[PDB]
Amino acid sequence: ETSGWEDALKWLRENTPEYSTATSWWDYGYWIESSLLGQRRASADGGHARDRDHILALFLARDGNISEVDFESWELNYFLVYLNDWAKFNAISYLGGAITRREYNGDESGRGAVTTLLPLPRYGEKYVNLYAKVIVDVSNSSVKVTVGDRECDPLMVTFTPSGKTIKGTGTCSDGNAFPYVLHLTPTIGVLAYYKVATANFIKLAFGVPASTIPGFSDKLFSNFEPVYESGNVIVYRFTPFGIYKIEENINGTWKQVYNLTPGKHELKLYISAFGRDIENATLYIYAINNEKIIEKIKIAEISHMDYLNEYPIAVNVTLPNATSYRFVLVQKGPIGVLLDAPKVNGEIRSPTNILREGESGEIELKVGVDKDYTADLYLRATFIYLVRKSGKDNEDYDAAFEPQMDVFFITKIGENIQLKEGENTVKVRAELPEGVISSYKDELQRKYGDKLIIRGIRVEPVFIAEKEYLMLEVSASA
Ligand SMILES: [Ca+2]
Ligand SMILES: [Cl-]
Repeated sequence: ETSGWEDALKWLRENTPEYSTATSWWDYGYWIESSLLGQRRASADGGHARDRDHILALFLARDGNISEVDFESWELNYFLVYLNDWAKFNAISYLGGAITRREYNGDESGRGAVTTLLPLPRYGEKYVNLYAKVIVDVSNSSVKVTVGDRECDPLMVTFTPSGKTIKGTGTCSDGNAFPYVLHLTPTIGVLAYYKVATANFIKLAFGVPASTIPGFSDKLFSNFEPVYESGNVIVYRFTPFGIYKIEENINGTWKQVYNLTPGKHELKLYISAFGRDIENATLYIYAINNEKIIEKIKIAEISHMDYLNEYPIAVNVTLPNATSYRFVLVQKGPIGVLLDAPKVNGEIRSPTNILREGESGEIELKVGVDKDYTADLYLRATFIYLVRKSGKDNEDYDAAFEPQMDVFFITKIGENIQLKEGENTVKVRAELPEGVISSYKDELQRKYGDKLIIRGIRVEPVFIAEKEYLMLEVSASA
């Protein structure tokens, strides 16, 4: 009765490191594996809690700059998008701050609600969502959309692979406004309210490069790589740093290549920085033979790169033989996966509020890692809160609540810790400055007044080491 969930999960356990981390909207991943099939491997296996629900939605429901959520700060490795989640997209869009309370579920007089997303499987020259009484007739190359009795005209219709784009009028024969966009693809079509027409979930789930920002869509598919799919579940491998385009100099002309051949090359690299800046990193190409690294070639050094304003990197490299090449970036990032409830002064605590403001104590942690790391250890705070961007107040149905995620390190309490592959134990003395939390919570209140709504304050322990990020792997060619 599974929608591919067991095939996908059961695939992850057999194809990813023992201490990987995955997420799914509303934790279907964890719930399927734990509650339905019985399982545990760490105090956590993915993201949880109502504050991540907000940030997960912010990513799924939005597009462009404001959707570049910092998944790396969660040491995220895999993302499982579930097609069926289209049915909940109204809530997802609401938590993600895309739509207002009214468009979410109507006002006091039951009017206004909208249908953010609606999938239209094919039928043959016709696309139709039986359950919603919607029919899309293209045959003749004009596109006729029937919604119930009415006849409605999109604000726009798109074809993919095609890329064609008819410009509708966004109105119904009812005379009413139909602010919807229709994306059509060989196997399915999707009708989407305008506020979520370019939604990343559409990009991941239904294969529609939907982006109101040039380049974004290419970059995003370099940060989220599909590695497996079953039914309505596609498992993507995240990476806050990837390469969406490799240009090679062929006769003083830059052309796009899709694999490299042994030998010297004059290249141009296009990196996508998803969620966080590139900070003092080193890039390498790893010649790979029989899935065996046979050489590590440093190719460049980026001191910094804006995550909302990348740029191409120039690089000349001589490459050995091997079957494939791996562009890797290495820089400071989070590592480790608590395997038990952290203890403080002997007692058990929450791995998300390890210490209270002002309180000090002896912290103990069982830490698992898939590689040998030398890391520092900090107490990092993470504020997740909403900021009402419309409406007279929080109850006004005009209200839409834009979710934010602020993360700052408070104090280093670890130092050159030699974490070795497998399980580890780390006892350390720590103290959380007096005021650090209330201080920030006051600065937020000062910036946003009543438009604010704290959803979750976290104070957790994080091991930061130099870690390798796989940006892209190409193949050796003739
Ligand atoms: Ca970016
Ligand atoms: Cl972080």
